Amino acid sequence: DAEFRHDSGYEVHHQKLVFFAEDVGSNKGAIIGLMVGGVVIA
Amino acid sequence: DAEFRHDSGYEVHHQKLVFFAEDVGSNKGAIIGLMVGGVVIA
Amino acid sequence: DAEFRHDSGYEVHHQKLVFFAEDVGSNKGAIIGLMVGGVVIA
Amino acid sequence: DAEFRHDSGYEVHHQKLVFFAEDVGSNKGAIIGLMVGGVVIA
Amino acid sequence: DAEFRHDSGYEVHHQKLVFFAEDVGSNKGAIIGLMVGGVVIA
Amino acid sequence: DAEFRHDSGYEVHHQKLVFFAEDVGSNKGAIIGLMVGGVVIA
Amino acid sequence: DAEFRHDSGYEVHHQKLVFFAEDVGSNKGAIIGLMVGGVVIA
Amino acid sequence: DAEFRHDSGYEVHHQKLVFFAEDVGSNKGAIIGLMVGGVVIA
Repeated sequence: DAEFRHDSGYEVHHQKLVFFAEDVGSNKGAIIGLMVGGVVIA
Repeated sequence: DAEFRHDSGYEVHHQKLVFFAEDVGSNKGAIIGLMVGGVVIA
Repeated sequence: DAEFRHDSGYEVHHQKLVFFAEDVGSNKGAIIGLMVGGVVIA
Repeated sequence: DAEFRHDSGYEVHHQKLVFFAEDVGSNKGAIIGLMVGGVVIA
Repeated sequence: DAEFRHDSGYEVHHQKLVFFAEDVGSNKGAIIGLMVGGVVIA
Repeated sequence: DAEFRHDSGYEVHHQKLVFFAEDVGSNKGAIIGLMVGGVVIA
Repeated sequence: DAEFRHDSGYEVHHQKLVFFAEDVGSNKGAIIGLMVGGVVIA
Repeated sequence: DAEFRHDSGYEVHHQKLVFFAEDVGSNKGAIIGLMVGGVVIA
């Protein structure tokens, strides 16, 4: 099972132009909690 | 199982232009908590 | 299992132009807590 | 298991131009706590 | 706006018994990628 | 805005018993990537 | 804005018993990459 | 803004018993990379 296989990159030609404004994806006054695995117990 | 295999990089030609503004992805007044594995117990 | 294999870097030609503004990804007045493994216990 | 193998660096030709502004990724008035392994216990 | 306020801790009496087996929340052969904020650009 | 305020710790009485087995939250053969803020650019 | 204020520690009485086994949160054969802020650029 | 204020330590009475096994949070055969701020550039 390939399980998510792109297998697509032959003869690739492209170009991109990107202009971003202030605070595009910034975080202010934000609280982020992230936990993976482990044991908290209280 | 390849498990997420790109396998796509033959004859690749491209160019990019990127312009960023202030605070694109910066963090101010933000609290971030991150824990992976381990034991906290109180 | 390759487990996340890029395997894509043949005949690669590219160029990039990057312009960054102030505070692109900087942190001010921010509190970051990070812990991996270990035991805290109170 | 390769476990995160790039295996992609044949015939590589590229060039980059980077311009950075003040405080691109600097930290001011920021408190960072980092601990890996070990035992804190109070 | 309280925004997620517990406000509930008056006259609290309780006790807990916890028994854990091996590999309760451990990670083996696992790849974890985590990124908050910032700019990757390729 | 309190923004996540516990405000609950009056007359608190409790006790806990915790028994842990091997590899409760340990990591073996694991690759963890973590980045907060900053600029990678290739 | 209190921004994560516990404000709960009046008349606190408690006791804990903790028993840990081998490799509770230890790391073997593990690769951990951690970067906060700064500029890598290749 | 208090920004993470405990403000909870009045009339505190407690006791703890901790027993640890071998390799509780030790690291063997592990590679840890940590960088905060600064400029790497290649």
